[PDB]
Amino acid sequence: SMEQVAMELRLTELTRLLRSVLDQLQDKDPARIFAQPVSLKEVPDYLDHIKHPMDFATMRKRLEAQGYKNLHEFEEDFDLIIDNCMKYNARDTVFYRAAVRLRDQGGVVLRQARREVDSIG
Ligand code: NA
Repeated sequence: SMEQVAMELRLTELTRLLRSVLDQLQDKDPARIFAQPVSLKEVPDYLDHIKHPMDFATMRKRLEAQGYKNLHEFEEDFDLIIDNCMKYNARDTVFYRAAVRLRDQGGVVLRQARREVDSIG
């Protein structure tokens, strides 16, 4: 149906916007602390601590399968990246501090992305 097609064109345009949002968010992580999943080989206890791991590569895989239906879903995953890190790592660490910075800087990007997703529909 043409209705189905038009919904698919909306999903695709959301996907394009979310890709640019994701690149912008990831530039706020020049150290690449959040680039890849935490390794269970190097933090073998990780999953006793953190129930839903997230990272930018996993977000990117989901994005390219057009797996985000809206901005809310994408933001939930970005938030898990931050929130996971701030629980596992202590306040005095380079990891926790990189999370705080990503959060603060990412908040600006997401503020306007929310207006672009509303605005362009
Ligand atoms: Na903690």
